[PDB]
Amino acid sequence: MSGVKVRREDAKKVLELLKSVGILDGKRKAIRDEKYVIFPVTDTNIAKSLGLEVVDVELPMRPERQIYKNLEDLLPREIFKKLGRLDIVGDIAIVSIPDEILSEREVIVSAIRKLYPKVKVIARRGFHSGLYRIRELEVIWGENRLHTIHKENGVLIKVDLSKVFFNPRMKGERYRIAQLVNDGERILVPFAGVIPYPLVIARFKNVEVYAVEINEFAVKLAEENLELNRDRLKGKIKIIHGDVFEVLPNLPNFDRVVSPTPKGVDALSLTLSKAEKFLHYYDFVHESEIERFRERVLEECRRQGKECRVSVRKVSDYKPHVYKVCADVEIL
RNA sequence: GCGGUAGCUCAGCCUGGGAGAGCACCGGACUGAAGAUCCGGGUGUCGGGGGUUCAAAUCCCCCCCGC
Ligand SMILES: Nc1ncnc2c1ncn2[C@@H]1O[C@H](CSCC[C@H](N)C(=O)O)[C@@H](O)[C@H]1O
Repeated sequence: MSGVKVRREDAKKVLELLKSVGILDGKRKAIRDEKYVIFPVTDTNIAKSLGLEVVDVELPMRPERQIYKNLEDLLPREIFKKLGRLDIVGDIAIVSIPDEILSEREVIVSAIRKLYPKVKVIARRGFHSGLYRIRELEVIWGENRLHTIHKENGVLIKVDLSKVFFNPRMKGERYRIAQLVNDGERILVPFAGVIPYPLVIARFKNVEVYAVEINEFAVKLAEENLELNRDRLKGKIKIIHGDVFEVLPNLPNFDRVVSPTPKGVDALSLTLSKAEKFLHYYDFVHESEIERFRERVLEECRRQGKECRVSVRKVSDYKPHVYKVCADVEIL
């Protein structure tokens, strides 16, 4: 808590000098008069070593909204070590609050609302289980609801996280798939959920996309999502309520197939059977098996009489040494 | 009348002086369950131009783009 006195004509030069060495105090705020300007500094010793006049005065603390804080900043060391990455989906804030530390859950709550004020629901995070891949979520703060509208890559996505699968992070993958698509192709997305992949693909390109999903409430909020985005999309989307393994054999074929396969499911043969130009097949593979995974894909390609180039890439960390991966199959 | 800030979603603007958050993305680590977790990295024309000022993301004017 101390300051720098500089002539107003030199105020800017001193300012960026202090930035250059790095002793300007961002927590406080600078006072000025017609004669001089005072800048708060972190260390006076290097201020005088640079040869500046150093003064001790009370400078106003800045509003907290203007102080750069992270989630580690506002939490004791121990329970931050225990946490617990934060993910925000619309109005819901989802975090993994470990079981040892739930008393500081309430302290945790404050931090999140100090970090994100516009969020109305804070929920504790479990795992994905069952066959709709719904994740275990319980609300530790706020409005007792698990549904909200979420913005991603320019689209609106209605999600009730207690009845459907949705992961915000896959936004990255979605944009990238959206970029591989070319205008005019017909695309099939099995296991489409609340159609985030359709909505993003059609958001950035003029295509027709078929979406197949089995969860009836997921098709409900896919409907509502398409209504929500009707004036936003360049392409067209059609939603099919059904089982992929029953629905797909009766559909026509598609330029590109994007299969976010559910954990444990083998849809490689079917989805590849419905593709002529591109298949993007997601799977869960341990690192040391990744190359074998590729051979499996190549095997299936030649079982269908297709000539393909196959490249598999890591998409995300699923569990220790296991990655969510995608096989890009280019059919010739 | 509002809104345009990192790749996405957004704080910061009232009342001028640190380019920030979460996630994405890149690199690395981690044996049973895990759509995880750990460590490192900011990748920016604050839509653009002008004005006031020692100094503009912030205040004023004009232009562009979407409700
Ligand atoms: N046999 C089947 N037919 C159609 N959909 C299925 C299915 N088995 C599971 N699903 C659905 O496929 C989804 C897998 S997770 C959803 C992924 C979605 N594309 C997204 O990125 O959000 C789940 O919603 C699940 O309900």
